[PDB]
Amino acid sequence: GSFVEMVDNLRGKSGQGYYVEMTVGSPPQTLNILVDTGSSNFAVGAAPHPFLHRYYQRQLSSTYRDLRKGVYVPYTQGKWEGELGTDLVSIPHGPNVTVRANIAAITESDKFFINGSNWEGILGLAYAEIARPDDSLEPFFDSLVKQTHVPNLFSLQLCGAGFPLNQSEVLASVGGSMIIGGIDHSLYTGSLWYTPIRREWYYEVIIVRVEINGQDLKMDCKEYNYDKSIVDSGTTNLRLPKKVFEAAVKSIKAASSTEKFPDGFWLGEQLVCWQAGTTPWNIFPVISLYLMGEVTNQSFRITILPQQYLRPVEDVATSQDDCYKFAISQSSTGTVMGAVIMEGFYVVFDRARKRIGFAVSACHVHDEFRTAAVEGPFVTLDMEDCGYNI
Ligand SMILES: CC1(C)NC(=N)N(Cc2cccc(Cl)c2)C1=O
Repeated sequence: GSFVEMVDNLRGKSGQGYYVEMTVGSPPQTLNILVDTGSSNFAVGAAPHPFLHRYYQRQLSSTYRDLRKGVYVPYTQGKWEGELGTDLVSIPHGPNVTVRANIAAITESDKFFINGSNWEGILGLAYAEIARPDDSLEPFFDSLVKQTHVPNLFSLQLCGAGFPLNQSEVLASVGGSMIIGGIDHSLYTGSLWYTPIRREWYYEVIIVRVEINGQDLKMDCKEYNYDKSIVDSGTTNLRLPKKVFEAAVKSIKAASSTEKFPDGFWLGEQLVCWQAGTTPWNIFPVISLYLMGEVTNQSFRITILPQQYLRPVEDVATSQDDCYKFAISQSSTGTVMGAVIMEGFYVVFDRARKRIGFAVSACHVHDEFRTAAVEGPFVTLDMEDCGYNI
């Protein structure tokens, strides 16, 4: 581990997001910022909100610059409106550099800020092609690389605790590491395997095969990437295209058939509980996603355990039972490898080589009989046909 200053700089959890501390303005104003590889805007609360105990105050920053331009960002359940400007930004537990970057000051929001999440802004780490209002608004990481010597690369280790964290425990618990400009070898075990970034906008990848406990899902590989497959720390669940979700849930139900679970559980809406310490991890199958490799006709696989796709949640009775929610959901926007999947691996976003690396996380939750895995190489043909074209 050569980046000790950035190791353990993250806090949070899959359900509410993982955040890193940042400072904006002069004198520096400290704010907790959600790490999101599924968006490209640096946006911070800039006006009083019932869920924010602090926000960016532009009138107190001598280095604030007004861009005189508004920005509207509508989501499926969320929405935030802001005013564009620039200011000096720093990451205390990151590279020792200060950069002038675009900042969307959020003045209006609907279902954006989460109560008790402890974050007041969002750091979009994806490419400018999806930046709002348009690709002319340079993303924070692009500004950082253009203004300093920081290598064009960042790596994320998101650490799920494996059990529910109460409001006090989640504030004192290390949620992971965001290494800016490098790779820290103490955050993973085994080898790093790289899959090509298919196109620079979202961090898009290509899945070429899916297995449930070693059993091939047998679907046309184009269905796994319809209409795209992305790595997104801003999304909690592993999201799969409707047809893939239906085939996967049917296979997972069949592998776990010794126990019957209510439809509400598979819909990811209701929790299931077991007497303390008796969660039957062994009846749930491991899930393997094969990704296109960097060598022609070569692929590799990442394997996650139910300890990754079953999300720990506190029982509505706060009892001593260990309870979880099924963290796999259907998508109408393609495959999304959310935080519950990223929690099993150390993920390297090598923007300089247009590739994403995967390695077993040193902090992934497992039991004494099974471990998450990243294995290769596998002979795979025509993987270029697995990609979806509108
Ligand atoms: C592409 C998709 C679904 N993934 C995201 N991380 N975001 C950004 C986002 C939206 C709503 C809430 C959050 Cl925390 C992040 C998106 O809109």
